[PDB]
Amino acid sequence: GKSYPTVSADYQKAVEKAKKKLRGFIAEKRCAPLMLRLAWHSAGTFDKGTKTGGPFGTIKHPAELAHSANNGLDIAVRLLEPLKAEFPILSYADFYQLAGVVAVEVTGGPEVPFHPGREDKPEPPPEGRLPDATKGSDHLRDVFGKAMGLTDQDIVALSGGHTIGAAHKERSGFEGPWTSNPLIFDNSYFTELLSGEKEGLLQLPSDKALLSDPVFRPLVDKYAADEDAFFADYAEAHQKLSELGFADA
Ligand code: HEM
Ligand SMILES: [K+]
Repeated sequence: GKSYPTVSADYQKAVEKAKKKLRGFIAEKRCAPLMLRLAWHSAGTFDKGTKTGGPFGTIKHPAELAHSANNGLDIAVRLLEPLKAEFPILSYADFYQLAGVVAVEVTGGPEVPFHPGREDKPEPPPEGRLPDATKGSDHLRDVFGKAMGLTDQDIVALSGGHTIGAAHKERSGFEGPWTSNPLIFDNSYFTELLSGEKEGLLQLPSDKALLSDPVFRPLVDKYAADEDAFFADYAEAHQKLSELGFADA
Protein backbone atom coordinates (compact mmCIF):
# COMPACT_ATOMS: atom_id res chain seq x y z
CA GLY A 1 0.00 0.00 0.00
CA LYS A 2 2.77 2.44 -0.92
CA SER A 3 2.28 5.65 -2.80
CA TYR A 4 5.71 7.30 -2.99
CA PRO A 5 5.89 11.08 -3.06
CA THR A 6 7.17 13.04 -6.02
CA VAL A 7 10.60 14.55 -5.64
CA SER A 8 12.36 16.95 -7.99
CA ALA A 9 14.89 15.89 -10.59
CA ASP A 10 17.65 17.56 -8.55
CA TYR A 11 16.64 15.50 -5.53
CA GLN A 12 16.83 12.30 -7.59
CA LYS A 13 20.24 13.28 -8.96
CA ALA A 14 21.50 13.75 -5.43
CA VAL A 15 20.14 10.35 -4.43
CA GLU A 16 22.12 8.72 -7.23
CA LYS A 17 25.31 10.68 -6.44
CA ALA A 18 24.99 10.04 -2.71
CA LYS A 19 24.45 6.36 -3.33
CA LYS A 20 27.82 6.16 -5.14
CA LYS A 21 29.70 8.20 -2.55
CA LEU A 22 28.19 6.07 0.23
CA ARG A 23 29.49 2.95 -1.45
CA GLY A 24 33.04 4.24 -1.53
CA PHE A 25 32.92 5.74 1.99
CA ILE A 26 31.34 2.68 3.67
CA ALA A 27 33.68 0.26 1.90
CA GLU A 28 36.72 2.34 2.83
CA LYS A 29 35.75 2.75 6.48
CA ARG A 30 34.70 -0.90 6.85
CA CYS A 31 31.61 0.38 8.63
CA ALA A 32 28.80 -1.38 6.72
CA PRO A 33 27.46 -3.28 9.77
CA LEU A 34 27.30 -0.13 11.88
CA MET A 35 25.54 1.75 9.07
CA LEU A 36 23.00 -1.11 8.70
CA ARG A 37 22.40 -0.90 12.45
CA LEU A 38 21.96 2.88 12.20
CA ALA A 39 19.32 2.50 9.47
CA TRP A 40 17.54 -0.31 11.32
CA HIS A 41 17.44 1.56 14.67
CA SER A 42 16.11 4.60 12.74
CA ALA A 43 13.24 2.59 11.29
CA GLY A 44 12.56 0.10 14.10
CA THR A 45 10.89 2.61 16.41
CA PHE A 46 7.75 2.78 14.26
CA ASP A 47 4.49 2.08 16.04
CA LYS A 48 1.71 1.41 13.54
CA GLY A 49 -1.21 2.24 15.80
CA THR A 50 -0.04 5.75 16.67
CA LYS A 51 1.95 6.37 13.48
CA THR A 52 4.91 7.63 15.57
CA GLY A 53 8.64 6.89 15.26
CA GLY A 54 10.07 5.40 12.09
CA PRO A 55 12.76 6.37 9.60
CA PHE A 56 12.31 10.16 9.74
CA GLY A 57 15.76 11.39 10.64
CA THR A 58 15.32 11.61 14.42
CA ILE A 59 18.21 9.32 15.31
CA LYS A 60 20.67 12.18 14.75
CA HIS A 61 19.03 14.01 17.69
CA PRO A 62 21.14 13.70 20.89
CA ALA A 63 17.99 12.66 22.81
CA GLU A 64 17.47 9.60 20.62
CA LEU A 65 21.15 8.75 20.35
CA ALA A 66 21.14 8.63 24.12
CA HIS A 67 18.75 5.68 24.15
CA SER A 68 20.74 2.77 25.52
CA ALA A 69 19.65 0.60 22.56
CA ASN A 70 21.55 3.07 20.45
CA ASN A 71 24.89 2.90 22.30
CA GLY A 72 27.67 3.46 19.72
CA LEU A 73 25.44 4.84 16.98
CA ASP A 74 26.69 8.38 17.62
CA ILE A 75 29.87 7.14 15.94
CA ALA A 76 27.75 6.31 12.89
CA VAL A 77 26.05 9.68 12.83
CA ARG A 78 29.42 11.46 13.09
CA LEU A 79 31.07 9.38 10.37
CA LEU A 80 28.27 10.36 7.96
CA GLU A 81 28.05 14.05 8.71
CA PRO A 82 30.73 15.27 6.28
CA LEU A 83 29.27 13.26 3.40
CA LYS A 84 25.73 14.32 4.27
CA ALA A 85 26.92 17.91 4.03
CA GLU A 86 27.75 17.35 0.36
CA PHE A 87 24.06 16.57 -0.22
CA PRO A 88 22.19 19.34 1.54
CA ILE A 89 19.05 18.74 -0.54
CA LEU A 90 18.58 15.23 0.90
CA SER A 91 16.65 14.62 4.11
CA TYR A 92 18.63 12.95 6.88
CA ALA A 93 15.77 10.46 6.89
CA ASP A 94 16.47 9.41 3.31
CA PHE A 95 20.27 9.64 3.77
CA TYR A 96 20.38 7.14 6.66
CA GLN A 97 18.07 4.68 4.89
CA LEU A 98 20.18 4.99 1.74
CA ALA A 99 23.28 4.25 3.85
CA GLY A 100 21.56 1.11 5.13
CA VAL A 101 20.69 -0.05 1.60
CA VAL A 102 24.26 0.59 0.46
CA ALA A 103 25.74 -1.19 3.50
CA VAL A 104 23.92 -4.39 2.41
CA GLU A 105 24.95 -3.92 -1.24
CA VAL A 106 28.63 -3.28 -0.69
CA THR A 107 29.05 -6.34 1.50
CA GLY A 108 27.63 -8.53 -1.32
CA GLY A 109 23.95 -8.55 -0.34
CA PRO A 110 20.80 -8.08 -2.37
CA GLU A 111 19.89 -4.81 -4.01
CA VAL A 112 17.11 -3.40 -1.81
CA PRO A 113 14.82 -1.04 -3.76
CA PHE A 114 15.02 2.54 -2.51
CA HIS A 115 12.38 5.25 -2.92
CA PRO A 116 13.16 8.85 -1.84
CA GLY A 117 10.83 11.33 -0.10
CA ARG A 118 11.05 10.74 3.69
CA GLU A 119 10.73 13.98 5.64
CA ASP A 120 12.87 14.85 8.65
CA LYS A 121 10.48 15.03 11.61
CA PRO A 122 10.89 17.05 14.81
CA GLU A 123 10.04 14.64 17.58
CA PRO A 124 11.97 11.49 18.29
CA PRO A 125 9.85 8.61 19.61
CA PRO A 126 9.96 7.62 23.26
CA GLU A 127 12.68 5.22 24.29
CA GLY A 128 12.00 1.52 24.69
CA ARG A 129 10.65 0.29 21.34
CA LEU A 130 13.70 -1.50 19.99
CA PRO A 131 13.99 -5.23 20.78
CA ASP A 132 15.61 -6.67 23.91
CA ALA A 133 18.29 -9.22 23.02
CA THR A 134 17.59 -11.26 26.10
CA LYS A 135 13.93 -11.99 25.30
CA GLY A 136 12.30 -14.44 22.91
CA SER A 137 9.66 -15.02 20.26
CA ASP A 138 6.67 -13.38 21.94
CA HIS A 139 8.74 -10.27 22.48
CA LEU A 140 9.95 -10.27 18.86
CA ARG A 141 6.32 -10.47 17.66
CA ASP A 142 5.33 -7.63 19.98
CA VAL A 143 8.01 -5.39 18.54
CA PHE A 144 8.16 -6.34 14.87
CA GLY A 145 4.51 -7.37 14.55
CA LYS A 146 2.34 -5.41 16.98
CA ALA A 147 4.38 -2.18 16.85
CA MET A 148 6.04 -2.08 13.46
CA GLY A 149 3.56 -4.20 11.46
CA LEU A 150 6.03 -6.62 9.85
CA THR A 151 5.39 -10.32 9.30
CA ASP A 152 6.87 -13.41 10.95
CA GLN A 153 8.86 -14.04 7.76
CA ASP A 154 10.18 -10.50 7.95
CA ILE A 155 11.38 -11.11 11.51
CA VAL A 156 13.52 -14.13 10.56
CA ALA A 157 14.90 -12.64 7.37
CA LEU A 158 15.80 -9.33 9.08
CA SER A 159 17.45 -11.21 11.92
CA GLY A 160 19.90 -12.33 9.17
CA GLY A 161 21.28 -8.74 9.17
CA HIS A 162 23.49 -10.13 11.97
CA THR A 163 25.34 -11.99 9.19
CA ILE A 164 27.47 -8.81 9.14
CA GLY A 165 29.05 -7.10 12.10
CA ALA A 166 29.55 -7.84 15.78
CA ALA A 167 28.50 -6.93 19.31
CA HIS A 168 30.76 -4.87 21.54
CA LYS A 169 30.93 -5.18 25.31
CA GLU A 170 31.15 -1.42 25.63
CA ARG A 171 28.01 -0.86 23.53
CA SER A 172 25.37 -3.51 24.26
CA GLY A 173 27.55 -5.66 26.53
CA PHE A 174 27.43 -8.66 24.19
CA GLU A 175 30.71 -9.30 22.33
CA GLY A 176 31.91 -10.66 18.99
CA PRO A 177 30.65 -11.50 15.51
CA TRP A 178 27.87 -13.92 14.58
CA THR A 179 29.87 -15.16 11.63
CA SER A 180 33.36 -16.06 10.52
CA ASN A 181 33.06 -13.52 7.66
CA PRO A 182 31.41 -10.46 9.30
CA LEU A 183 31.95 -8.09 6.37
CA ILE A 184 30.35 -10.54 3.93
CA PHE A 185 26.52 -10.52 3.49
CA ASP A 186 25.56 -14.18 3.17
CA ASN A 187 23.36 -16.82 4.84
CA SER A 188 26.08 -17.78 7.36
CA TYR A 189 24.12 -16.34 10.23
CA PHE A 190 21.55 -19.14 9.82
CA THR A 191 24.07 -21.90 9.14
CA GLU A 192 25.95 -21.02 12.40
CA LEU A 193 22.65 -20.89 14.29
CA LEU A 194 21.86 -24.42 13.15
CA SER A 195 25.30 -25.90 13.87
CA GLY A 196 25.56 -25.24 17.56
CA GLU A 197 27.67 -22.71 19.38
CA LYS A 198 31.15 -22.39 17.89
CA GLU A 199 33.85 -20.76 20.00
CA GLY A 200 34.29 -17.10 19.25
CA LEU A 201 30.93 -16.71 17.56
CA LEU A 202 27.97 -14.93 19.17
CA GLN A 203 24.36 -16.04 19.56
CA LEU A 204 21.99 -13.68 21.41
CA PRO A 205 18.98 -15.17 23.23
CA SER A 206 16.84 -13.38 20.59
CA ASP A 207 18.72 -15.26 17.82
CA LYS A 208 18.23 -18.60 19.55
CA ALA A 209 14.47 -17.94 19.93
CA LEU A 210 14.20 -18.42 16.20
CA LEU A 211 15.29 -22.07 16.44
CA SER A 212 12.57 -23.10 18.91
CA ASP A 213 9.56 -21.16 17.52
CA PRO A 214 7.35 -23.29 15.28
CA VAL A 215 6.89 -20.56 12.62
CA PHE A 216 10.41 -19.17 12.72
CA ARG A 217 12.36 -22.45 12.59
CA PRO A 218 11.28 -23.61 9.11
CA LEU A 219 12.37 -20.16 7.88
CA VAL A 220 15.78 -20.57 9.48
CA ASP A 221 16.06 -23.93 7.74
CA LYS A 222 15.06 -22.54 4.35
CA TYR A 223 17.53 -19.71 4.61
CA ALA A 224 20.39 -21.96 5.73
CA ALA A 225 19.67 -24.26 2.79
CA ASP A 226 18.98 -21.59 0.15
CA GLU A 227 20.86 -18.29 0.15
CA ASP A 228 18.92 -17.03 -2.84
CA ALA A 229 15.69 -17.51 -0.89
CA PHE A 230 17.24 -15.62 2.00
CA PHE A 231 18.25 -12.78 -0.27
CA ALA A 232 14.78 -12.47 -1.79
CA ASP A 233 13.03 -12.42 1.58
CA TYR A 234 15.71 -10.16 3.10
CA ALA A 235 15.29 -7.56 0.34
CA GLU A 236 11.50 -7.53 0.72
CA ALA A 237 11.79 -7.15 4.48
CA HIS A 238 14.48 -4.46 4.49
CA GLN A 239 12.52 -2.42 1.99
CA LYS A 240 9.39 -2.68 4.18
CA LEU A 241 11.39 -1.80 7.28
CA SER A 242 13.00 1.20 5.59
CA GLU A 243 9.57 2.46 4.54
CA LEU A 244 7.59 2.12 7.76
CA GLY A 245 5.24 5.07 8.25
CA PHE A 246 6.38 6.33 4.84
CA ALA A 247 4.22 6.64 1.73
CA ASP A 248 1.58 4.97 3.96
CA ALA A 249 2.67 3.11 7.15
C1 HEM B 1 15.65 -9.37 16.03
C2 HEM B 1 15.94 -8.53 17.08
C3 HEM B 1 17.25 -7.78 17.31
C4 HEM B 1 17.96 -7.66 18.44
C5 HEM B 1 17.50 -8.05 19.88
C6 HEM B 1 19.28 -7.10 18.07
C7 HEM B 1 20.22 -6.97 19.01
C8 HEM B 1 21.53 -6.43 18.60
C9 HEM B 1 22.62 -6.20 19.54
C10 HEM B 1 22.47 -6.34 21.09
C11 HEM B 1 23.75 -5.87 18.89
C12 HEM B 1 25.15 -5.56 19.33
C13 HEM B 1 25.14 -4.04 19.51
C14 HEM B 1 26.68 -3.84 19.91
O1 HEM B 1 27.16 -4.23 21.10
O2 HEM B 1 27.60 -3.21 19.18
C15 HEM B 1 23.32 -5.80 17.47
C16 HEM B 1 24.25 -5.33 16.43
C17 HEM B 1 23.75 -5.52 15.13
N1 HEM B 1 22.53 -5.64 14.60
FE1 HEM B 1 20.93 -6.35 15.64
N2 HEM B 1 19.26 -6.91 16.72
C18 HEM B 1 18.10 -7.27 16.13
C19 HEM B 1 17.72 -7.09 14.87
C20 HEM B 1 18.47 -6.42 13.92
C21 HEM B 1 18.03 -6.14 12.59
C22 HEM B 1 16.51 -6.25 12.30
C23 HEM B 1 19.06 -5.74 11.84
C24 HEM B 1 19.31 -5.17 10.32
C25 HEM B 1 18.49 -5.83 9.57
C26 HEM B 1 20.23 -5.76 12.79
C27 HEM B 1 21.44 -5.52 12.33
C28 HEM B 1 22.54 -5.51 13.24
C29 HEM B 1 24.02 -5.35 12.92
C30 HEM B 1 24.41 -5.16 11.44
C31 HEM B 1 24.73 -5.42 14.03
C32 HEM B 1 26.22 -5.26 14.12
C33 HEM B 1 26.70 -3.80 14.31
C34 HEM B 1 28.23 -3.64 14.30
O3 HEM B 1 28.99 -4.41 13.80
O4 HEM B 1 28.65 -2.59 14.86
N3 HEM B 1 19.80 -6.20 14.02
N4 HEM B 1 21.99 -6.13 17.35
K1 LIG C 1 28.67 -13.34 7.05
